[PDB]
Amino acid sequence: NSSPVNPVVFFDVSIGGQEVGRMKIELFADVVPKTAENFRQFCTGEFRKDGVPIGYKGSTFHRVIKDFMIQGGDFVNGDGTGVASIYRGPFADENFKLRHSAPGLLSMANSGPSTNGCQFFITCSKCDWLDGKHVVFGKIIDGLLVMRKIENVPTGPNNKPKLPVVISQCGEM
Repeated sequence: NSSPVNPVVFFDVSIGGQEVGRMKIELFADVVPKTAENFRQFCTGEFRKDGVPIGYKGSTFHRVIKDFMIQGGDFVNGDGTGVASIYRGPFADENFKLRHSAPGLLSMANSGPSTNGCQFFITCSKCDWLDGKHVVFGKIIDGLLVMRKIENVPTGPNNKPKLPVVISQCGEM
């Protein structure tokens, strides 16, 4: 009841060059602080690597699979192969205390144990087969409808949206 509130960040989403609303995301600093902090810093747009700002502003959701998940966060290569973190390079899986038990959760994408970077996915549905494999670190607390809007975008090969689904702007609440 008197516990400090988790940090909250926002994503202003654009689909096909048209703004479609804001998603407010709570980051679980009280469960996975290191993972939450990595994400928070990339939302500010003020975090710098070698003097150059890196973050989610302008990044794409390169893969949208309705009834499953939406992946994005690759501000490095913009195609799902990019890796970066505030710790420089891939970082360890903090813990798997939280499960992919509902739609709207934020979880870290990876390419195996302890390969977390900047990429993440938002669950469109529960997906327990990812439990213990991906670190859950946040969830949409306002504007879940925007996630549903993204979910319905027409996709092409490998479920890449046919229209740009971008993080037009982001930052902290």
